[PDB]
Amino acid sequence: PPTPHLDAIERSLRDTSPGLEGSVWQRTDGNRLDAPDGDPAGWLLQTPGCWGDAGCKDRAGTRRLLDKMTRNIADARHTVDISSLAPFPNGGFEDAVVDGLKASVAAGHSPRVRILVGAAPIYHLNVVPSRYRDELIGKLGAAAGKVTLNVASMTTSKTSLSWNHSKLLVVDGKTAITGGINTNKDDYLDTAHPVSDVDMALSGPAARSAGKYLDTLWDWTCRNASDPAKVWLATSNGASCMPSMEQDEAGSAPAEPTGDVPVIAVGGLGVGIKESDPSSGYHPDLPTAPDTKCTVGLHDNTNADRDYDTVNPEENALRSLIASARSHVEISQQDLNATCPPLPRYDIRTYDTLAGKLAAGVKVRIVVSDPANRGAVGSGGRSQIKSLDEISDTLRTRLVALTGDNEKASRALCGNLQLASFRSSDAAKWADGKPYALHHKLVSVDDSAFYIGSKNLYPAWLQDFGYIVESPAAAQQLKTELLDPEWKYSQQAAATPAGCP
Repeated sequence: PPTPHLDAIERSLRDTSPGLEGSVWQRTDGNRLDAPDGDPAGWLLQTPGCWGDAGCKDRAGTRRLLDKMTRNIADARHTVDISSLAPFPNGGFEDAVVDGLKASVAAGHSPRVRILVGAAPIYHLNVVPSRYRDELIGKLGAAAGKVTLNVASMTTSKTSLSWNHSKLLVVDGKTAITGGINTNKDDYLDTAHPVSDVDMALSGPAARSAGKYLDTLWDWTCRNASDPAKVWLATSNGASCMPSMEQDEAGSAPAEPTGDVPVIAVGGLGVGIKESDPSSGYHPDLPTAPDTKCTVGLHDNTNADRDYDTVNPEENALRSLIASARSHVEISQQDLNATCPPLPRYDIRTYDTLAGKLAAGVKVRIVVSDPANRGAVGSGGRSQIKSLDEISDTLRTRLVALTGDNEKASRALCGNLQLASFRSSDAAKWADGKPYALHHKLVSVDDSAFYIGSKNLYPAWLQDFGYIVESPAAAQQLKTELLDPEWKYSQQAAATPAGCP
């Protein structure tokens, strides 16, 4: 089957990051979207799972996620690989890890386990790696002796604000769950106003790709444990750090196919792991038109650093994904814009790509977290804009840089853009009083190809990861289970840009 969208993205990645192919990004064939029996769209893991249910009393989506995480870990024979934003997995997420590992050990196995979290310089870790390890060992009981733990918290750049933001659970290098969902008790589980989020589950070669990505992070992490300012590390049973757990598990034989889905795994190394891809001949003309509303204090890695692109293929993968749209693009995000300063307000190439689509008559929908969501720098669901106008005005500006006419700009913008704040029911706010918050990092194109992962479209220089799938069948499921419902309710909070009927 043809894969025109993957092909274009692959061209972009091989131009940007040829040396990172097979570690930080990889295209594979023969994957399977991992859905349970009798639930074919079940590979798509939404939380809390309450479309058109303002009460959201049951939260079946959350229960399904935790259930699936537990089952995947229960099935482990050799390796369990977990990454997240700090804190270390707690509440029901930790229960899933403990229960799964206990089952694995009960089934005769001695799993190796890596648990990696990223921490901002201003973030204080309450439960540090040694204490988290001890806590797990306690919960594991007699099984602890059979489980090899590596637990670490990391920060790769203090000045360039870089640390792990990827959200992965990879088992035996053959199943993978990834997406926007942080294993954080207080965002999804113990709360009356749960954040809306999306993960996906797959099996096959692309799971190994995810594993190879975590090996790249742990190679750095293990080496830089020599600097406690950057890395805090704790192991159990006197075990060594395990930089290449996934490669050891992979061995020499190729990953076996589990289905027929083609996938590009793609991530990024942020700042402070690797300065550039030395084999890259990537040579872009980086944007000349600077944001007329803000100036970055920090060096702009998003908009003005060639080297950063070469070790962050995910940035260009998202841009080329959007650029591959021939009919329509849906963007579902926490934010399209970042708080500026210290970060650039937006990714210029992304916005220019979008403007290009609008001008060409390609339908563009952007749904973001309601600006009413003001949280601290670290929290999921918060908004980094005061009004949806900050998105449409920027598109208008870029449209004007493109068409040379503001009337031309208006016809493109007003005729082809849908722009709204996220809603999941007819209710505007939870019974909580608090507004609905969106944590998606999702892009879907032509109901054919889509990204689900941890990489936000708003500027951030973190280590992130995600999958891009090309499958009309799978994208149909995404449309039905997530995108059509999102718009059914969110259109009630749609924006009408300035200069539009």
